[PDB]
Amino acid sequence: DLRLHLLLNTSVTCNDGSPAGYYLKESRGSRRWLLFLEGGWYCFNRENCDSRYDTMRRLMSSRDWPRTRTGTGILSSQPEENPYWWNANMVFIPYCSSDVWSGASSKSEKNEYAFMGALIIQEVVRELLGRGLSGAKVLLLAGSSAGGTGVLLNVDRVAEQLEKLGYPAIQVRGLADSGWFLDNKQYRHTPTEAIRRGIRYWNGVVPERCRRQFQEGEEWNCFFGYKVYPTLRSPVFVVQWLFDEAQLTVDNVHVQEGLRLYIQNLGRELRHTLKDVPASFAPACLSHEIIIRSHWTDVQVKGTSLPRALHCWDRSLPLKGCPVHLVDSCPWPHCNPSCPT
Ligand SMILES: COc1ccc(CNC(=O)[C@@H]2CCCO2)cc1
Repeated sequence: DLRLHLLLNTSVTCNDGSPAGYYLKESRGSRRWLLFLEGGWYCFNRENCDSRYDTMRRLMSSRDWPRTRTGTGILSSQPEENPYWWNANMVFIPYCSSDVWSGASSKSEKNEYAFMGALIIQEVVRELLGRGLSGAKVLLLAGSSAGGTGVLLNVDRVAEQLEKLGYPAIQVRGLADSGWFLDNKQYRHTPTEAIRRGIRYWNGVVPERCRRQFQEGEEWNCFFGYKVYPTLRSPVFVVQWLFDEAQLTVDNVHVQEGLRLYIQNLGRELRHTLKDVPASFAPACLSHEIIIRSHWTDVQVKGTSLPRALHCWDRSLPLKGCPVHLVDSCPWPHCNPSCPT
């Protein structure tokens, strides 16, 4: 069980003004810290956010959160479930800002909702330092779906924050799961308009080198992995199914020659954007998310599991028998026999 702590700085809030927070399970014999960002889409205007508040309120408010949560997958403390980091200090950060972890805007008389995802990450890091993070050797910032995009937008800011506070020995790294999307043509028209409306609504913030490349009005580009990743300085491992279900939903895909070619070309383009990503894991499967799933140990690429590939990454920071770049070449979902059923 990880235990809930609401933030001590109560001006850092979920959408509705209630305090944000984190779940923690300490491991006093370990100098490794894992901070996981939850996902869950986003909202981009008043009417859209009001609908979310009616039926997805735990993603907008801490008022109903439970006092504990079970750690699963990479957050499990059991060696049989988590061969990678079972002895680490475990942190789960709930997503209650609906801004893909980018916002830095308070509620006020002109704003019905607060969007403070980027500040929530900073405040969690600051309060953990007094609970033992000051002694860390590695801080791994991990996240799934919207949280995986949030890793890409925030890992370098966390590195900078710890450096400016006087902790230069803590190595900050990122793990982005199912957060790597393509702004491609759809199979059928109903696109990027939602994320363009949202960044304005949230006052969203993107990494500094990427904002300087794309410049004003075009910062929405930095929410797409293949465009922001080359600008990052911290080490980042990318996990992405080649046929991701949230990608295909937005593409209006639910088999004739036209659809076959469409699907095969999506997998080829995805494989192409990962070619110069040295630490990555990308199986040829139709699925979404993996790292906090209990059976995340099961899938393999070229005979290597995801927990093994992450261990090889730790060692690298080429190794005989212990690879770190694992991308499937076969062109159709579930051409890899280890795909989840
Ligand atoms: C075809 O164009 C798209 C395909 C997939 C998505 C899904 N991803 C998101 O909506 C957010 C914003 C960007 C990163 O995550 C969005 C547009």
